[PDB]
Amino acid sequence: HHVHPLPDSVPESEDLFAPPPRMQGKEGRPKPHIGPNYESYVKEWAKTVGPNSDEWWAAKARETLDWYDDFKTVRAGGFEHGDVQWFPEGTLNAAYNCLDRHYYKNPKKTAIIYEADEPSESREVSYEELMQETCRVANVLKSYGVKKGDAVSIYLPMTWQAAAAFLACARIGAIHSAVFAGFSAESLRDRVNDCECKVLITTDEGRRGGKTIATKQIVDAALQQCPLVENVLVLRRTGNKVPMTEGRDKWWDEECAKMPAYCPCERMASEDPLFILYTSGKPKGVVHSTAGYLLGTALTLKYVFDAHPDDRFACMADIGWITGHSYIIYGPLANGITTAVFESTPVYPTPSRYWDFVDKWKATQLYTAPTAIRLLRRMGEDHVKNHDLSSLRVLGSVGEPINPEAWHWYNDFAGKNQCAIVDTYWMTETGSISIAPLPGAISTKPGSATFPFFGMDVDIIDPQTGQVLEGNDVEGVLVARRPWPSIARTVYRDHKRYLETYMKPYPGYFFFGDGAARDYDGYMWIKGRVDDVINVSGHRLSTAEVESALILHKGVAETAVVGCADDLTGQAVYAFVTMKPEFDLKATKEADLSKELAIQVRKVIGPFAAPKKIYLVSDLPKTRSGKIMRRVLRKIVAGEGIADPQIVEEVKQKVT
Amino acid sequence: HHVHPLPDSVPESEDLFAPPPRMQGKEGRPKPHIGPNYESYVKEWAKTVGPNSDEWWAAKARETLDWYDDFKTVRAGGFEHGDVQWFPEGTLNAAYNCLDRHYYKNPKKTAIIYEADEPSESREVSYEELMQETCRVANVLKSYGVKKGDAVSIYLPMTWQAAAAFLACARIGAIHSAVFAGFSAESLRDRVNDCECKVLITTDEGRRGGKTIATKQIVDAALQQCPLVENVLVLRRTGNKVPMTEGRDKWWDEECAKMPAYCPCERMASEDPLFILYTSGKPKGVVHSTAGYLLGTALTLKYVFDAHPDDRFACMADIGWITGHSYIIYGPLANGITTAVFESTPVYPTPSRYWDFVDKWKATQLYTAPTAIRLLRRMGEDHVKNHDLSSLRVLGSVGEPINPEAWHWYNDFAGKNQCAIVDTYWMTETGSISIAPLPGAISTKPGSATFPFFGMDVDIIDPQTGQVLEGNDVEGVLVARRPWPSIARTVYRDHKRYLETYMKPYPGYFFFGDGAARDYDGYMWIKGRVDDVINVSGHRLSTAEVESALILHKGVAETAVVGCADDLTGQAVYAFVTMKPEFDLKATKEADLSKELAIQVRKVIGPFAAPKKIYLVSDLPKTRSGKIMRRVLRKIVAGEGDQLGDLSSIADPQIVEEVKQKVT
Amino acid sequence: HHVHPLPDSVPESEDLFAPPPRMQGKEGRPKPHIGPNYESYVKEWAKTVGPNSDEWWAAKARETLDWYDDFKTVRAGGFEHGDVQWFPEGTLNAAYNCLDRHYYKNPKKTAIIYEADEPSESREVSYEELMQETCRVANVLKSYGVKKGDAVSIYLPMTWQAAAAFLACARIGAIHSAVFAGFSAESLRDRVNDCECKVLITTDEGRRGGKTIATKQIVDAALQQCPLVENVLVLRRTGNKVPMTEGRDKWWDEECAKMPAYCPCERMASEDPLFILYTSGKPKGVVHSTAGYLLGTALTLKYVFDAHPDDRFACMADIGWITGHSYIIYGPLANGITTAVFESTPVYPTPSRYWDFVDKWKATQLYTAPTAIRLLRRMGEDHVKNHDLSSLRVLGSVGEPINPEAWHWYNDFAGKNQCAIVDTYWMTETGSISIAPLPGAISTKPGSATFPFFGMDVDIIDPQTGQVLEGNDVEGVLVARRPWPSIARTVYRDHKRYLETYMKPYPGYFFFGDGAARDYDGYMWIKGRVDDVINVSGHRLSTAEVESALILHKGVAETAVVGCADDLTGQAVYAFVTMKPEFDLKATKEADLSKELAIQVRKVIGPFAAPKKIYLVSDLPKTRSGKIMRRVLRKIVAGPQIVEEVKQKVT
Ligand SMILES: Nc1ncnc2c1ncn2[C@@H]1O[C@H](COP(=O)(O)OC2CC2)[C@@H](O)[C@H]1O
Ligand SMILES: Nc1ncnc2c1ncn2[C@@H]1O[C@H](COP(=O)(O)OC2CC2)[C@@H](O)[C@H]1O
Repeated sequence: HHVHPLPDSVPESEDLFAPPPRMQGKEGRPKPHIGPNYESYVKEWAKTVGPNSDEWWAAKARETLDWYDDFKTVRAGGFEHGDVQWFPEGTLNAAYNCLDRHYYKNPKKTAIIYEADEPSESREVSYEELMQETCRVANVLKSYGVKKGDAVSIYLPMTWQAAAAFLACARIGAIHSAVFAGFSAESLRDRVNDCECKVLITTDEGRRGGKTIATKQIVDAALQQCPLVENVLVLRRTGNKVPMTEGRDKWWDEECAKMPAYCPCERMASEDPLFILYTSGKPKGVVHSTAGYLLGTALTLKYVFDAHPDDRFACMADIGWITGHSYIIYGPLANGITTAVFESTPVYPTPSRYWDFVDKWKATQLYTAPTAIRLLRRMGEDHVKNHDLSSLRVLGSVGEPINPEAWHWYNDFAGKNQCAIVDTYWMTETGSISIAPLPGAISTKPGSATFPFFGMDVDIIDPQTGQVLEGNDVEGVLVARRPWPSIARTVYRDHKRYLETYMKPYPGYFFFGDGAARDYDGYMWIKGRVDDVINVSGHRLSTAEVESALILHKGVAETAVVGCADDLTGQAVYAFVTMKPEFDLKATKEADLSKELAIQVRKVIGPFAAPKKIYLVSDLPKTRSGKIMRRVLRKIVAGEGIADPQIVEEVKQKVT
Repeated sequence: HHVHPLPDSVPESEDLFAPPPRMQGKEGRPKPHIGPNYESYVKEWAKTVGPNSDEWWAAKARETLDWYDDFKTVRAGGFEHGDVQWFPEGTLNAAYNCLDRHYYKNPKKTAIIYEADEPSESREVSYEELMQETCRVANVLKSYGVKKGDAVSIYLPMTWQAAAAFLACARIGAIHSAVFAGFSAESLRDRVNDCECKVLITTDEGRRGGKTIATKQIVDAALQQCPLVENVLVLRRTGNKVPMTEGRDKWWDEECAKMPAYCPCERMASEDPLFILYTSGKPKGVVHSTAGYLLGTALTLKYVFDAHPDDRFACMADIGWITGHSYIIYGPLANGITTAVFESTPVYPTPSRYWDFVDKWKATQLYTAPTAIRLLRRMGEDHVKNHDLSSLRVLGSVGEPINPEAWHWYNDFAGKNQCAIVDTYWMTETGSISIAPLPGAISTKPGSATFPFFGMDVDIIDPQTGQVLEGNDVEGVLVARRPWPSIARTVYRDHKRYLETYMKPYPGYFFFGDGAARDYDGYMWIKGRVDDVINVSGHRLSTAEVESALILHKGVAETAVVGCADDLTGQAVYAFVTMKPEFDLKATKEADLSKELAIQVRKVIGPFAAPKKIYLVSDLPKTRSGKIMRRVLRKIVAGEGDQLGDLSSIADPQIVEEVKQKVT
Repeated sequence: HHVHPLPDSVPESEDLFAPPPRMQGKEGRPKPHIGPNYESYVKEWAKTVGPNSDEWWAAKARETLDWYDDFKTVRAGGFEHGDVQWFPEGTLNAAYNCLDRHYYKNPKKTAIIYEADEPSESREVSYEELMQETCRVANVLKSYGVKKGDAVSIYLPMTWQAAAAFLACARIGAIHSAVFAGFSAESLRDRVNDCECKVLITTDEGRRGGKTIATKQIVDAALQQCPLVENVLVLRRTGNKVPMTEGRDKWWDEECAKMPAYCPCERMASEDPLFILYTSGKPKGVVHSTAGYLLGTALTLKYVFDAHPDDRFACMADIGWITGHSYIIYGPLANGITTAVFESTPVYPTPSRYWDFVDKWKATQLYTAPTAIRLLRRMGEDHVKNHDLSSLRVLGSVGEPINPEAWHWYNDFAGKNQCAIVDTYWMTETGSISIAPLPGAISTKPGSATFPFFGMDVDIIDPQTGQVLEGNDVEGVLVARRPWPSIARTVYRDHKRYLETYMKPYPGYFFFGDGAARDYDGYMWIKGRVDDVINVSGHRLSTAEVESALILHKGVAETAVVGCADDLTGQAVYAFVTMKPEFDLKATKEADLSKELAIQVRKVIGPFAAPKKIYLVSDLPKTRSGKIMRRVLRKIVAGPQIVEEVKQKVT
């Protein structure tokens, strides 16, 4: 076979992990909605794609959501000009489907488990409390003149009120634009100005990992260049002395005390914009409609994680990420279950924090990024070994390919080999999970996204010819043939960039921008960004298979390989390797470590995949979501031309 | 028994007035919807409360109102945090339920009987005319940029166009804030600024009691401190020269002439705010939603007054009062009947005006306040005795406890002992009538509100312990157990004050602020405000029983007793008595009359209730709705005159100076 | 008989044209919705009028349109106070019924045949393309802050994007106010200021008949006196170097490139205003609601022209005219057929342009004005004789009474005596066609509108007594007894003028302002405006019969007769006659020609109708819609370059 699984230390015959007993309906656990085998997944999946799927999507839309006005058409439009339409005639409100309809049925059921930065301050927020807080904020926004269609910037840390600020905007038909708390004043400025918002919601200070986020300090600097912002709502999170501008700035609690605890729901057309979300050139504000996005997040959350009514979904991401949008707030609350708002880091107070949380609340699912798993892997298994963690049934990975080493560490310790691992592939532009194994039906492989989700008709294209590589054992670029409900509708006031980025390069398709491969079993392998691909002497090297090989060597915590122009091979491979903090870098020779890694790569991939130069760095350039910034490293090693900015100075200094 | 009826001259066994013949389906009168006995009221009432009442309330809302979008949930929310919800998902429009759907069935039926200040200028306003006037005003407001959710101030006298200005706001989804015509410039300013309205509706002048109300003069003075008001629509009521500011002020007739006579109805969510109404500390803007309030006003009117399609309802109150909101405009027009807009006073041209009106239009119900009833008692029965008044079937009282003396004068002369008397207890914050006898089912008692209305689950609480006084013959503070559709939703931009006033003092309940008593027959007695109670040597005195005792003495027209701290008795009783203007002044010594009143109180209540000092004054401090301002007298008779409020919009503000001068 | 047909050279017994074979269901043509005789038209019409007609109107509204929310009441209000209501409770969107529901059914079906000024640049615009363009413009408007109820001025030539600009406004609930491209800056200014619009849509330049319309040049002059206009969207139609005002003016293509190709449809109540249209004293902004107007245009287009799904409707009018509003955009697109946007004149490149167009696209109906018919009649029959034109089934005339001479030229050459001729009478204030023959059921007469459309119960009133002239063979002023769905709802911010013009003069009726006559056959004859009537010695002379008489004399191309105060006859007749440019007036003495025309009128009408003085002019004062401006001539004999010529001759 030509397409090979990501390098792993386990033999392939022992590397097929079928759904465990917890995902089989045993141990008193809920039977999965999809099961018990791969055919059972395809039987349902094939109903959701092709030109005969309209009846299926219409039925699901009416089952999943509560509509004020029914729709007549199911789908319309296409990629060509960016006129995607789903359920155009229907009306609904997101805050109603995420709050009201569950409050009316069981008001005391916990909507949010608020895990505070300090574990002792954690508490449960019922649907009643969240609904009342949401309605108060909505009335405050109306009193500020916020109208349906106006943009509202949210600059909030991971306190539970962030969901109230999200859903308050959705309740009145406003368009919220959430920005990671802790972004620089310049980054926040650009996103406030691009959405042309007149109202901004923030805190006095944020608390993550025992560190203070000077939110109001940053907002003041940014708004010195944001003339359109007239009202700033400041949530009193810490109570520390922070500057306040009289007239413009008002306290969250004081404003909400003047407002009623109920607010009517604005009846939104399906294609009314629900939110703007800028991704970390110019800031790209991905715009999502209402009904399609909500339906997508609801069904993926229900099917990709096998959600059941009493479950407690624990997504540890930040709401500044689409993962937080879709699988902390909208997805979980749409289905009417409990969701987790994690305010701290995975290592505060100690690297046992994740597992202290899981056993404290009896979390039934855990959702996080590969970068977090690698962080916990390099801290020691003592922090996980002595935990129960039996409430869990599904563990999810999102943001990047998951190295088989991290995959196993996730599977072995967090799941105790009794949880299904769902490597969920998707994008901010996809709205909901696009490719992931259904935990109760699909047998997994370390690092494989497996098979596409409902409504996702994906294929592999030759990047040069542009034609479909039919069959298995093929490698190329991933594309989608048909629109899906939760697909992004535009880029805010830059629809030209929306079409040129995803619709022009391969006409007739959606262009994810990812290299993909379909091995001989039909499993989809998403091996990294197309821009990250390295072509050594006519050999397409993907960063996932190379980095997966490097982590197989003892002591390695994280790696990142980029491409640079080479005299002989056209393009050569350069590697950045982060060793575990408890490595004896003095005992193992630096040059010897490079040779050991080089031979390691040669053994599992091929002679061509060996790095030509290796760089030792304390950490890698990373976004706030956890993605490795390979483009940044690539330009640095080329001479032409976000979590910890100090890594940039270290990388360029080590370049010489 | 411990709980005793309000002082009356009739024994209790001869003081129970069963439903009269007119309310029995006889004398060619419509058979009541509820009857014939008390059991028939309980059988239906029990469907409206308890955990099985959604089935009843859902049916009534859908049968009573026309909805643009149906609702899914019946009720939700509660008192605790002030998130009351009724029919959340439904959409509707008030102006549609009060105008359009009746215009479509019989456009020529009289919607408003306009009783002008001068009787000769009275005329009938059909539903067609009222709808066209409303749609024109709505289009004028739309042309001013008024959007759904915007506030509009109404400063209009009791001319028939006032209903058009109300329903025009409701038609476009705006929130009208009506202020009594004649309020001082300072009082109007504060209410115009508090609702943050940008448009003001007013007249050039108002006409009541043959005197000119310089409305536009007052509006001009107030608007120098109301910067948010950009457009003022002036109704030409008298036509006298009044200042007009070009651009800001434009004439009603001219503006409406540029607009079509139909306007689309904004589809309002059930919980969208319908109106703000400031009640006479800081101005308290009581906010009401749409569907709950509309349903409440409609059902109370249909059941408390036994409304039938052809009836002609005559509420003489002013639209600046919640009684006018609910039982002049919204209540009556929703039910599709005729309602009265009375522009004059009860004594202009003469104290026979009320009864001339009833016999001219053949009014079938009359609704007014005790202050007006006592006033007519004090003018002479020659002005009422020689009237027919046989069209009437139900007489209503609202605003304060009804004195057994006034109740009888109401029953004897206005009704000729052939009308059922409905003592309707409620508040601006309740939206619709809370406690009242159903005329065709309940036998009344002088001064008793009798039994609570549908959807009202009320109880008696000990004000200290906070526990329910179960059973009969109990006395305490009135509370409600469950929300009711028409309950106020908030105080405009002061939801904290809303919760602290009605929801915090007795958590889990609504606190009316009224002392109440449930006698041994189950009848409820609302004996006055809790703030007005006087505790003489640990004995709780309610202002109703004391003033009812005083009114039992011949010659008494009106009284008002307040409390003052006493060294020995803790609190002592002080009385303010307004005797008829033609009493034996100078002939009967002031000191001689004071002793007679004190002994009368000692004879019917007890020695502790005897006033220690009595003050004779020409009138009492009163609001424009007719409530006696006992807080003013209490603070004045306690040396707190410097700490009084904005007593400028009082019915007669000069009476305040008389009380403080009469300090000794 | 007292009521006589308009002067024609054909005998009356040879002047009744029954539905031709193409309109009878033969030759592979669709069965007409109404047929085959007059009784079939009356049988259906009686359901649409009277106090039991709600059942019919409810069914049509629900079958014809797609509603977001259903209605309960059918009709309400009346003429008295101007509170007409139709389907008050229902919601819908015009852009949805004209674009979305057809895009969802067949996106590639051609919505607009765009006939460019140069024939070689013509192309088909599919429903998909038109919908995408509309949604982009709608999103551009929303980004400008345009809200439901805001007015938007449209100053666009006859390029296909004009429909996109119309429907974009309708999509978001805005009220579009279209103004003829080429109107002076003063006329544009007055109409822009009266609607208080915040946004204006125009082109850099327009092209009609090979000439440049400096649209943006005119806009600049007008906006120097239009304070409320903040944003101007300029469509690059020609691309010529034109001034642009930074900030205020932005390009259509550039703005639309920033927007998605879909936009949600605003859910409009039936009586929400759809558009303002000023008619060419002070400018009169006629306002139309949504559901009534849309339903009216749909049914008249379906029945007056016997529209069928695959038909290709060719209305050559301009969208600045109500004919363009109702029977270029709304009518056809609502019914989901193909419509024509004709950008040129009927004589560019040659007077065969109309007929070259018909055979190129195989148009199934043609709709135009008498002013266009008369122009081509005087250009030579060689340009029409040698064309196929067999795709046509119905030819329509609109704007003014159709002279029997032009009527025959229409039927003889353009129709080849195989098309039904529909003389459609209505006004901007009626919304849709009021009186017209149903082509598959009614036998026509040259110059007669025949019978009123469904829902139109019209009558004749004696202009003096004010009483109804019941029966046939009656002549007077035309009025309507009951409101009809598409009736105009008001005049923008002048409901007083609206009531005084149409509702006050004859209370209880709608006053069209036209002299009318109902002959012994029940046929209705619209003989001209009441203001144009001439009372010679107590004889009511209508301009149609007098001008029809003048056109019966050979060499006459167009005429216009006005009234004059006379000492003896009370009112005297003055005639303005336009002879063909290739007439040798130098050979024929002026006085000789006048006597021949004067006697001609004496022969066909009577001695009293003879003009007292006849004036020879190259052309007549005309609007852009084609109506003859008789008021101009009337005051001229008392105390666009044609005005200078007319005043000099009478001296
Ligand atoms: N399961 C996965 N396997 C391999 N690669 C993955 C996977 N999930 C994400 N990615 C990478 O992250 C981008 C998305 O990031 P984004 O923040 O836009 O959306 C985030 C996902 C919510 C993908 O385009 C790709 O490059
Ligand atoms: N039948 C009654 N018996 C005894 N007291 C009554 C009665 N009606 C009103 N009140 C007093 O008036 C306040 C409300 O006045 P408001 O103007 O807000 O509402 C007015 C009533 C529409 C009550 O709280 C109470 O103190």
